[PDB]
Amino acid sequence: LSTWQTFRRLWPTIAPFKAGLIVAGVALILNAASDTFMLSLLKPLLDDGFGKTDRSVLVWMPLVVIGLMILRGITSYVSSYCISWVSGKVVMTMRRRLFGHMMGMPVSFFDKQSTGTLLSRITYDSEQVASSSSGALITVVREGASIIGLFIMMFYYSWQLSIILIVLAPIVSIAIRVVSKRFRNISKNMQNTMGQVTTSAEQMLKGHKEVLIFGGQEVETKRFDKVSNRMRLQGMKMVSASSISDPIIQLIASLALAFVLYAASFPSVMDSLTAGTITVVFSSMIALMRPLKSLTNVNAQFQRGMAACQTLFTILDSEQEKDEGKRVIERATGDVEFRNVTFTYPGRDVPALRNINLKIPAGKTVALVGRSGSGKSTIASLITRFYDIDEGEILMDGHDLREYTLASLRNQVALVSQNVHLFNDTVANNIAYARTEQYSREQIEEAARMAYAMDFINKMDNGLDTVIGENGVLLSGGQRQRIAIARALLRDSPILILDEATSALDTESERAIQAALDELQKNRTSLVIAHRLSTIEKADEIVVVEDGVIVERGTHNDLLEHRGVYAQLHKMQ
Amino acid sequence: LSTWQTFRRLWPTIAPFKAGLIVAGVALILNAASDTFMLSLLKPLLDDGFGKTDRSVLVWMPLVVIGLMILRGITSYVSSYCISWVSGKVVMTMRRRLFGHMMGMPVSFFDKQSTGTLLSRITYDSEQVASSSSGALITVVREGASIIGLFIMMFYYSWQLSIILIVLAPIVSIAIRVVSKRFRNISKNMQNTMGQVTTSAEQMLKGHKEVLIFGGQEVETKRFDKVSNRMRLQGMKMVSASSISDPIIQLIASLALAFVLYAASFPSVMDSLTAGTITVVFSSMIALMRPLKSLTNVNAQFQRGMAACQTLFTILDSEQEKDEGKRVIERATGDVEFRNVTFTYPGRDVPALRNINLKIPAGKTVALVGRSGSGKSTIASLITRFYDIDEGEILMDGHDLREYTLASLRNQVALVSQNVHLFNDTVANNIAYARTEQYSREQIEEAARMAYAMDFINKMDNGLDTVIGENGVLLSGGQRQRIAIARALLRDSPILILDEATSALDTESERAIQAALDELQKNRTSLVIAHRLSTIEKADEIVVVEDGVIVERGTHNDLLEHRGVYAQLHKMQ
Repeated sequence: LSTWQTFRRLWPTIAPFKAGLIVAGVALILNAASDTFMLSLLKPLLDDGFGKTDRSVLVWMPLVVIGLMILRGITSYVSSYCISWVSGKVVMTMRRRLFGHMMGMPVSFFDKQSTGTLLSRITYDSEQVASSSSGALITVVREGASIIGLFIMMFYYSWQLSIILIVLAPIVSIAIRVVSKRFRNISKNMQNTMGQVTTSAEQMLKGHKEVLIFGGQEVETKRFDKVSNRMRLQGMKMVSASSISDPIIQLIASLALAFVLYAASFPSVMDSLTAGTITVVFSSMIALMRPLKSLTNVNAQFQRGMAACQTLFTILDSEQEKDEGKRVIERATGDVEFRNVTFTYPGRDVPALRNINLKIPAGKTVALVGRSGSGKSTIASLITRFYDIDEGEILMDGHDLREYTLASLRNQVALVSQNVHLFNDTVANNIAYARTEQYSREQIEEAARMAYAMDFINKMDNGLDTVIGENGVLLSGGQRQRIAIARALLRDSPILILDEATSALDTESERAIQAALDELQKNRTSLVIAHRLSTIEKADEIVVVEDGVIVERGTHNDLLEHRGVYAQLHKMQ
Repeated sequence: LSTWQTFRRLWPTIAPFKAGLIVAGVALILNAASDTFMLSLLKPLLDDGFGKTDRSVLVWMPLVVIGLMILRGITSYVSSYCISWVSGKVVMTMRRRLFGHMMGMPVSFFDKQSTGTLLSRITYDSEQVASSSSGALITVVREGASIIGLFIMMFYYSWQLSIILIVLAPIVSIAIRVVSKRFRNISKNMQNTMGQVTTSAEQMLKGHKEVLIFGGQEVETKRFDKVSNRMRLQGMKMVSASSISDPIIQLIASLALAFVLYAASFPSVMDSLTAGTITVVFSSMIALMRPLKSLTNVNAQFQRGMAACQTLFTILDSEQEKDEGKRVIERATGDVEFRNVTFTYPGRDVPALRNINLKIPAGKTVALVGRSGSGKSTIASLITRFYDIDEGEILMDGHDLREYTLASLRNQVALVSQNVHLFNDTVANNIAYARTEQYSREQIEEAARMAYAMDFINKMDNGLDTVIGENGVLLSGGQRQRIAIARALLRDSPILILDEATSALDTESERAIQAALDELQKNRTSLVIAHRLSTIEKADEIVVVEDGVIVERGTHNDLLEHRGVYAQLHKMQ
């Protein structure tokens, strides 16, 4: 199939490191030739060694054995290390490409499955692919070289008994196969019948409810007696089938061996045959069995690994973010407006946003009121263009976002929330993340102090250079709120979205973040996903979206006079 | 431990068939002696055979091989068949005892575990126990006899190189173990560190939502670059560790072999050493490895099987139905009375029935109305005594049922419902089930005809002798209603419990079952779990039980005048 073409597809990666593969191949060939020579070592030990007197063969053969193990160990280590080096480099390159492509695919991808299996894809799948390919190569080369060496050793050493074996070993195998298959079929038949009787016993048990109420407990025992007798008979037949199977293979193999001996008995091949020369020949037919099985399984292993590589490449090539816009926006000082916006969340046939009309005035803040799942976060998601709207237009400065570059637009929006991501880095490199080459330490410290986020930083191990993260020094919810506020204030994002916390923190923590938000952070065009009524009451406009449709719009007092859904919810609050 | 005492507890079962075990043991010993002799066959083949000329050794040795393998096949078949016979008989006896005890446990037990796992207990567990014990015996005897034979062969054949081996081999095994363990420890350490770096990558993936909105996608790539480099280095170290463990083991074994050869080199043991006598000695140390591993695994396999036997015996001995009553009731012609009856269904903390009071007049029927889960079937269950009441008294003829024998009491109750159990037997042996020695065929046919259940019986293959069941000729719901009605009418049970169907069948089937029920069946003290308002309207008393309490008592018209819950349900119906 095309599984062997997967090697050609991977070749542009493995080929640059060909030396690390040539060394491994040479080492494996040397290993095979160090094992074949060991097998050939037997004949001098018997014919010219142990026989007659110890004519220095017995004092020199162990030295050869020791040297040959030294060679085998060295070559095995060299081959394994080189194979590991090339596999590690291939895995590293493939992981790099996969990740670089992976952090450019639309958020939707990461919603289809959780991040847990993505780490599996980028960690275990590449290791599996490289391990399977390396195993295929290290098996084919080594076992093929060993088989060739063993066959050469056979033919050189009294080929008369070798040419027989190669014409006799297969046919016996075929015969063996036949017998096994036949008897296997018999077993299958019995299994089917067994199932029936088993079901009968099961029915018996379900009769309990109806055997106690009548005068049972005796006829039931007799019927189970019959069923158990039948079960025992069937088990006996199965065991008899297996135990008449096995000795047939044994006898066929031993008959083959007897025929080999009888053929060697004739006075035509004995002349080139001695006591020691056989011990290398028959031992070859003993050591040859395993390489053949490895060669048979090498194709299955290769196919499995390289078919995993199929999905690993399928993830590698796909569609990415449609950054088909071309205009570049700096310092958005216009109006964010929703006009007949209809959107269906991926995975949800029922639309989540329907003809949503919403204007966010410049310099003013709006509070978006609604229940959980009402669609009051999908609006922000569309603002950041994590999902493209199905119908309508959303515009800032007067132009729809699908005609804007994704880098420029997203640089205009900064979100602060209770669930913010902290990269494993210094606190300063997290305040000015991705823009550390544009802002100085003084600006970072100014932002941190102005966002009321210095007291918890000046008390750290290294202050603003502490390595922070979730796999390191872990910060509290208020602390990460403050750090995100410092980041957003430093970046000076014209577009602001806010997800207010659903729970109140400590008095010191709440006092600070509240001061930051109100006095310092919120001075721009803000869209607040409000949860506290105090925040709602201090907003220039209130919008109450309801499961896809906004019901009422206005100020807090105006909506209270309206006596709508907002008034009822505020009464609840 | 006591796992070896499990054999003593099972001995009263296996011991009666000792001959089937003695034959198996003798056959296994003969198999071991046919393998040891086959190994000892090598020396004449090399020394006195293949060497010099073929002095009739080469034409007689294959005959010995053929005869020995014929003996091996015969003895293997005999041993396996005898072991299978004794195992099958033990399994049959244990299954019989288990089932006979199992049909005596109160319904409760059968509610704790579904009927699926009970069939597993009575089918697969006993086979597992017998298979494990038989494997333990067939391994210990055979492999121990083989080991003894091989050691005798070693000591007889040039003991000088045998006494060495049984000294060097063990110490080499210890040394090998040491090395492996040490390097294994190293691997473990790396794994821990590996985990950390893996989590880092996973963290980075979860940063997707926070990297697109800022000017990332570059520093992220650099961080993954560093992480991937560290991952590759750690994988390299792991492979290096494993690839430095294999060669050392190999080298240690080869050094042991070289020391053996050097020791044999000295002119003190060579005199008894010949070319052919050595192949038999070293081949023994090759064939001896597998029996040792089998002996090591014997105890583990035995413990596993005989610990499964522990739970199989735990089920065998337990509590049964409390048939502590001694008085016998015939033809119950009194009243069924519930007085302050409070009962908690097993597995439910909240009580199922609470101070339930109820009178079932002699010769009259009562319709007990309620919703699903209201406890409208637990009352019938208590009447049948599938469960014992926690407090209160339920009595027929004037005496509580815990003062009555369970056989006599349950002969006074016959339940007809839509879900009735049909045993795999003749239709007549189901009409007069468990009482086929008391009623003739004429009575069975009379009951079947009188219950309007003959038209569907006269049209079967053999009429009233058809083998019916759910694993055979399957009957319809109305047909099984009719067959249960015929059974109850034949038994002439004074007390009736009727569970009316929740759905209407065909017009012919409904007409027959309804006629049977009303005209013929219901002429006794009846407790009806009514579902249709028509059946309720022709009842002498209506009871509405819900949530362990009775809403109202009275007749249909009286309850309608009461304007209670029954009136509302009748309006609903």
